[PDB]
Amino acid sequence: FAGGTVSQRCLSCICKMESGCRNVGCKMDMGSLSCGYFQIKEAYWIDCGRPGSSWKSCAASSYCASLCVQNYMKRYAKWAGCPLRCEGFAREHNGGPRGCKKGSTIGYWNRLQKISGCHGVQ
Ligand SMILES: CC(=O)N[C@@H]1[C@@H](O)[C@H](O[C@@H]2O[C@H](CO)[C@@H](O[C@@H]3O[C@H](CO)[C@@H](O)[C@H](O)[C@H]3NC(C)=O)[C@H](O)[C@H]2NC(C)=O)[C@@H](CO)O[C@H]1O
Repeated sequence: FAGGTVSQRCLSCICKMESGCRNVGCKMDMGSLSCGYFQIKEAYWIDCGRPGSSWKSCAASSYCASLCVQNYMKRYAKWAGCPLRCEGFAREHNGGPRGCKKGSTIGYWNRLQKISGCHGVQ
């Protein structure tokens, strides 16, 4: 995956959690479409710098999508006061700018850790 502050192991786990790390296309999720490997929404894509040729094209690329995640965490993680490790990045990914502070994302983290090789992933 693209490099940055999020570890390759963490990205692999999030990728698996979101789509079994496959180009699964889009799904309507809580009001808007989530697409590709990391199930990135359009707002998330805009916030991570609009990488790739387009939102859906980027989302369908494991590299572009992961770069977006890297940029998103670089932009919001520390700002939101998140633990600068997968637990925080994963929660930010699922809940937004302050997702790591939302009780809502506690379940996401616990479910992600049930994935082979992802328990306590950093
Ligand atoms: C991987 C993914 O798509 N995760 C989804 C989250 O992104 C989404 O939370 C929402 O994230 C967007 C994008 O960061 C938030 O919009 C931004 O909010 C900031 C701060 O308030 C604002 O300055 C930006 O302009 C704005 N960006 C845009 C492009 O509109 C939005 O507030 C988040 N929504 C909530 C309710 O927290 C969550 C939504 O549940 O879904 C994940 O799947």
